[PDB]
Amino acid sequence: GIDWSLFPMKLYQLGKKLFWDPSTIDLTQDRADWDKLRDIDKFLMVNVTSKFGAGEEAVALDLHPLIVTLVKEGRVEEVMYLEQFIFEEAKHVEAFRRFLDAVGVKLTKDVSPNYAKIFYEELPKAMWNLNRDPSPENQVRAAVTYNLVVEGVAAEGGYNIFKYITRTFNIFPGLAKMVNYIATDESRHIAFGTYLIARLIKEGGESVYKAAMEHINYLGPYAVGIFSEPNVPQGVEIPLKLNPEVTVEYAKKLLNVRIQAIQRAKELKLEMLTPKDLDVIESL
Amino acid sequence: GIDWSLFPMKLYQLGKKLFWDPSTIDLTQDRADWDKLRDIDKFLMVNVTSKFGAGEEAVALDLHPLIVTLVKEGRVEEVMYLEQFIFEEAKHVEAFRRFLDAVGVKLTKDVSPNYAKIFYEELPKAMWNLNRDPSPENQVRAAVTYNLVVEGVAAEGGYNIFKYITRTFNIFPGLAKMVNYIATDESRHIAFGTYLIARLIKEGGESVYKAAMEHINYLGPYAVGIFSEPNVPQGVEIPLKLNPEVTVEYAKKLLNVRIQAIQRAKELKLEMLTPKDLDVIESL
Ligand SMILES: [Fe+3]
Ligand SMILES: [Fe+3]
Ligand SMILES: [Mn+3]
Ligand SMILES: [Mn+3]
Repeated sequence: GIDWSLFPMKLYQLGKKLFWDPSTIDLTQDRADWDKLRDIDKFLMVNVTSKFGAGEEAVALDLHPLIVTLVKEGRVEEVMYLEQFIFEEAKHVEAFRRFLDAVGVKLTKDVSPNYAKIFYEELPKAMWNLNRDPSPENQVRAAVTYNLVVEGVAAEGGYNIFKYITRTFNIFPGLAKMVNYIATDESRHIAFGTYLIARLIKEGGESVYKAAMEHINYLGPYAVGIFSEPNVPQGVEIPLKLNPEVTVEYAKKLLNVRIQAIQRAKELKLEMLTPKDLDVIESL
Repeated sequence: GIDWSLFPMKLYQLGKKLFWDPSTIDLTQDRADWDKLRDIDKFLMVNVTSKFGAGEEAVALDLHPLIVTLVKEGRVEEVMYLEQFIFEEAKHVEAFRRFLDAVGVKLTKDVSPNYAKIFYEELPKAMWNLNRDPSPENQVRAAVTYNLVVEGVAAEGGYNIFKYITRTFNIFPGLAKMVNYIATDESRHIAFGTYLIARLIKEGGESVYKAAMEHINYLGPYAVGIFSEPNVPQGVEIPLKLNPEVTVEYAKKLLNVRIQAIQRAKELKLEMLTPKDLDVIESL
């Protein structure tokens, strides 16, 4: 009794068409490119990649209450997509772990408080609050946290950091290929979160809409502050010629795009919804 | 810092080589074959397939505490394989759900007490006891339950039921293809459970070995009784010419094979371990 015309199933079949595996990606050149990086460049690299490895793992693990919530409500279509969502997240964890393994590399809170606030406090709190009370308001706060904030701002802003480094120095071709594939999966993740927040709001009314706008405003400063957390004492040089103002500015603009996506979710036609309507990448 | 020579990573790369997706399997003939079944045959079919759909979903969901336990212990290799394990389980849920959807079909406890004892009481109890106390004894009881019992006896005995029906009546070619692929994944699931029980016993001593033997003996009668639970009042005819004694006898023998696998796990060389040493299917 599956409705294949539902929007989650559209993204579900898309995730199957655009399937990839990080074990088929050669990291030989990436290992050679590791020697091209100075110590302050390697620190910046480990900083971001480990926050990706740990963040994607936090999402893959902390998303268990939402899936249990939806299966108790008998929403088989949305449960089937979250099962694809979770595996893709763990697939992203493998991708970053294979890169760290290839370069020979074997979360402080004290130097990264914004990152810890999101992934170690606010993400597990919003998710495991569903075990306490799976209300529509807690479900929209969960969706806002892991999807629009963790992925829509933190992950997407991280992608911008990787793309700048790979094109500026012509390094890490395997990682650049990984980020493209990861950003493709994440495109469907944002669309499902937009749809999910749309369904909760259209079924729960103004009470659900307020909870989404209050939660994303509350998380906003921490999500943007994630990109103001380089390594330790800075030093004289900026690693890998990054522009700190543009990195932070991009996240702020991402945050506003996610805020406006909640405002547009009130009046959104869910039945005629297609991935192209949510600007979803439909080709690898 | 991944050890690719470890036994979990061997099965991990095997799961990637032997990857399959149930959406590429044609069920057109299966829908036509549904009309070949009498009402008592359709009931038997829905009986087993829904217990598979619900059982595989119970395993995919209730396995969250074990993965959280292993990541807190820093066992990255075993966590990476459980991530493949969980997705394959949800992939099995999709396979059975696509078959039920193709045949147009849209767990009673009262008529299936043995099935409910395993999947609705003993499986969630052994798994969520890790959240209470992730001791080595609780970890081996968890492994015995979901792996050696749920998969080694219940799932494997279910496969025997499907294979008999498909070859006796020459029906359901899509389902027969699915069961072959599912039984291939499950081959690696049993090997990892054997390895995991072996590591816990060799690191925990006699206390862990006793917990594994006490738990599988306690679950044994319920696992075998699962195959003594046809539909409702039986009637005059046996559905699909099944032999009830041979179906039950096969499960009993499966149970003893799993018991002897725990006894052999005490003296098992884990470093030289290969999939062929655990009789793992290595080709599709
Ligand atoms: Fe994502
Ligand atoms: Fe299995
Ligand atoms: Mn991801
Ligand atoms: Mn399975």
